[PDB]
Amino acid sequence: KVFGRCELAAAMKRHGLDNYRGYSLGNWVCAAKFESNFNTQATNRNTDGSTDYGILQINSRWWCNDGRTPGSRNLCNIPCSALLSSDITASVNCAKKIVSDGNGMNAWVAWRNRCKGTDVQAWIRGCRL
Ligand SMILES: [Cl-]
Ligand SMILES: [Cl-]
Ligand SMILES: [Cl-]
Ligand SMILES: [Cl-]
Ligand SMILES: [Cl-]
Ligand code: NA
Repeated sequence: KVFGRCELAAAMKRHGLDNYRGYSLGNWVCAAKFESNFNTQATNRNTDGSTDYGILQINSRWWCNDGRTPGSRNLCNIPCSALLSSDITASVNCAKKIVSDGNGMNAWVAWRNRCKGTDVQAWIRGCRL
């Protein structure tokens, strides 16, 4: 599923991401924009052989099982395919674990390089929330 901007903001809020770990909703929407262009089915292979999955590009090296990332962990206790569903619950719940892990939203490279410090409230502007 390819979400619209305000549609994703609403779903993230319903799933408890707004202000989670202190990160306002616009941070999460901006991260999803630059990680996946709001496409739940996005996948991208990393040089190390791991793969990123879903709207927040969560990596099989630590967070989910894809069966093809040797030596990796599965800390969200999910198949990586769960991160591709049109329902964002699994991606949100796993993101909550990631952002609690120590480095906050810096875990998302696109967030650090493209969202951090910017006017992230623009990503929720106009949305009925
Ligand atoms: Cl947009
Ligand atoms: Cl915001
Ligand atoms: Cl594996
Ligand atoms: Cl959803
Ligand atoms: Cl933080
Ligand atoms: Na894994």
